[PDB]
Amino acid sequence: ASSNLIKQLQERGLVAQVTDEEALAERLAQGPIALVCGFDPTADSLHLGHLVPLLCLKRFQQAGHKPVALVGGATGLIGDPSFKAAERKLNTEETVQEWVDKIRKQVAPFLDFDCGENSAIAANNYDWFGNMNVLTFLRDIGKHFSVNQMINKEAVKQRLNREDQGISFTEFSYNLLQGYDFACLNKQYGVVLCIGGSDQWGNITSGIDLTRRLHQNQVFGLTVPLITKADGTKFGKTEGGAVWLDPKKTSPYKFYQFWINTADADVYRFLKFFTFMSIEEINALEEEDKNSGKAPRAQYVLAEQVTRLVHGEEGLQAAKR
Amino acid sequence: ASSNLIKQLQERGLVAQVTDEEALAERLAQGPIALVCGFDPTADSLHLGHLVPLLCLKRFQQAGHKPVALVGGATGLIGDPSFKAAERKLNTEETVQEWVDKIRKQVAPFLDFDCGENSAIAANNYDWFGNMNVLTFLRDIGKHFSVNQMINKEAVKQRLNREDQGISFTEFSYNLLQGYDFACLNKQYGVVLCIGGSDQWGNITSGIDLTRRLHQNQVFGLTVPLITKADGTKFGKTEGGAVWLDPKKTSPYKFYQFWINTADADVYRFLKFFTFMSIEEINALEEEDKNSGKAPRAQYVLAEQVTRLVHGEEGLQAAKR
Ligand SMILES: N[C@@H](Cc1ccc(O)cc1)C(=O)O
Ligand SMILES: N[C@@H](Cc1ccc(O)cc1)C(=O)O
Repeated sequence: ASSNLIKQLQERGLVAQVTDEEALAERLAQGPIALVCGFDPTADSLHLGHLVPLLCLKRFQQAGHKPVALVGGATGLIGDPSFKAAERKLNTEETVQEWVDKIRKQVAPFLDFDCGENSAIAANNYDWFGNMNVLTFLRDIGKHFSVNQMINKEAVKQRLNREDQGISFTEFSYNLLQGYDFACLNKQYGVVLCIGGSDQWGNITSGIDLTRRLHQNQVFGLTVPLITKADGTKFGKTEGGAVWLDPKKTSPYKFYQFWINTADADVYRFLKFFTFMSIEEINALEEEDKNSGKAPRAQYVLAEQVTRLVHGEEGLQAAKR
Repeated sequence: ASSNLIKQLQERGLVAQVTDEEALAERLAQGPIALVCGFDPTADSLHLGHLVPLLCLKRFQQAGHKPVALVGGATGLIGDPSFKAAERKLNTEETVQEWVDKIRKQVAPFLDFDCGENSAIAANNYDWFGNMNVLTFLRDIGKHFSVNQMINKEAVKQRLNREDQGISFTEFSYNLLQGYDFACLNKQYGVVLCIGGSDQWGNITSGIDLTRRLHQNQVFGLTVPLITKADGTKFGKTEGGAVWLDPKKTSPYKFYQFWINTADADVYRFLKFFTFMSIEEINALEEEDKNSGKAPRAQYVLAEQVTRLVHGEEGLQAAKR
């Protein structure tokens, strides 16, 4: 009884929030849809913080849907303030342009760009913002945004009720750029769903509302949960900084080691978030570790699964030498 | 004892607010400065609501300063929300472009464009916003604006504490456009003072702050009072709408009639706001009307003075036929 995709992702604990779940589930049953997940070039590589949303894009593709991997060539020149305590550093056009190509190439191996009509599409919002006049933006896009609504958006609320956290007009405008990305992708590729990290709810719903206002099309949003560790410490954060997906920044060996170090309380949940093993197999593995008087083998399984996903068979082998 | 320009305008009741009056008065004594007053093309003509600021630009020129008359080819495509209850209507590029030339030509006769180094300059902010990329605006200008500060700006405060008054991102951004106009004019023409209507304080101070942030130059602002009538009704507002400065919209005859109709309680104050008669002469005229047992002749004087200023000798003559 293949209940449905949203339900199956829910079992994995991968659905934080979703707009009109009933309507989305029916839409998904109608046929393959185009969906999008965006990634901003805040560095020359993505890191573990972007992995769950990325693999989730792959889960949709495996269910027959078409993933659009958007790299923020323009949004990365603005900076997303969503649930951020401080103003992000402004990078130069030259540097972000370079980071954009690096990230695009890093994302490609994760998706299938050669499987028929549901083949993946790489997008860059610099295509439409890169040369958009400011008056056009303020009028054609800005007229549809209520500042009253924008200021009580949870993602930036804390930055407004400050005494230690302010927000520039630059980052405050980010919500309109991402909102228009949704409308623009709906118009050109028929994208009707946008998924993203948990801090992306307000940016996504702005896109839903603007697509309705501009094109009169109903689209949807779904956010994945922010990954947490039972010990309350920050996931993907180590003494040496982030765990990068780039083998030249974080070696496959070090990556494999990061996963081996997973706590017992997190490992089964992590198997669900980061791998494609069935729920049935993960539960059986949990039971197996419970009844064996052996070291749990879940950490080894997780490390093996994610390392291969991220660095392929070659990376997995480099992890043992 | 030519005390000083700010003082003399104060005697006329023409100074609503001024930034660092002491510092401005000393700067004015140093020599002729370039100053600016802007006008947005919200119609194909200016009206009585723009007259006081316009003549004030002329008062500065007569004191030896250089007036820059800025017409908002770009700002008129956005709309100033300052102390406005509702969102302004968005006009098309074609229409505003046309209104811009009409207004520029209407303003010219009021200023001297042929008197040496203090000759007037006509400016249009469409020159710098017309083709400015949105990313450039948001980054190079937007980074210097605190949204926390923008939202408690008096000019838009009421639009935020609503239940009957909201504000679009479009009009909320207007403050940055006008603020940059000041910085841009300071950089190219050395403009160090901006004057404007009373509702312009926050737009002007944003320009002062941004000029400091961008060019590290100290500039000043001065607003003229919003004209009021003793009977509490709206000045420049009639049954037929606005009193236009365009003779084809409001005939010189009708214009002269508007002034003749001035109430006794307003006429002496209006002589100060709208004419170049000395304060001494206006006071003597008030005394004369007080002691004559004749109809006051102040209304006739006012009508004659302003009609000539706005429509010249030809207009004045057309007012008697
Ligand atoms: N704002 C998203 C990335 C993103 C960028 C542009 C988009 O259109 C969508 C998503 C993030 O910070 O993860
Ligand atoms: N905002 C002013 C007009 C103006 C426009 C642009 C400026 O740079 C300055 C002033 C008004 O509404 O009267």
